[PDB]
Amino acid sequence: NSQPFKLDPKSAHRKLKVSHDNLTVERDGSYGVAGNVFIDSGRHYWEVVISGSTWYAIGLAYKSAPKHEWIGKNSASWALCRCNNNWVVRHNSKEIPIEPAPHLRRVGILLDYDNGSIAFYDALNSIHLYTFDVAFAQPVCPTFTVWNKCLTIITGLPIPDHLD
Repeated sequence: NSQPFKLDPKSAHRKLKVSHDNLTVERDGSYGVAGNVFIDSGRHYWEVVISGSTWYAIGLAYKSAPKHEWIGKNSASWALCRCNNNWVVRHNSKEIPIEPAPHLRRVGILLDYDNGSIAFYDALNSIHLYTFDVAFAQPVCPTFTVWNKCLTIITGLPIPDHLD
């Protein structure tokens, strides 16, 4: 098992609604919420289910990233971003295009903190999307930004064999 965590409803933008169980975040502009964990070792896998949201960003941030600055427009933030029909990854304000299978519904995030990688997957189809190589300077927390509809996180997952 990798690090189990929930959304921290205290980290959540006033324009977001975090659910009772702290696993879904909905919109009622960097509308964001963090995982309630800082990771500074090991390998960790979690997924996000996307219920038809056309504007969102899923990723990781140093503590030094200010609240709701989590869409990869600084040096402390890495994010997979849907921008309507356009999917990019963003770190340090660099927008790097990716080409997912249409109707990307379930996204895998594999953080290898020790070896210094953030890998994004189409978890449903077992397609690698992009890997960030990082020499992590600080602990990182998962981050979720959503502009419409909702996201659901699944955490504490084994590192799957159905990916590579």
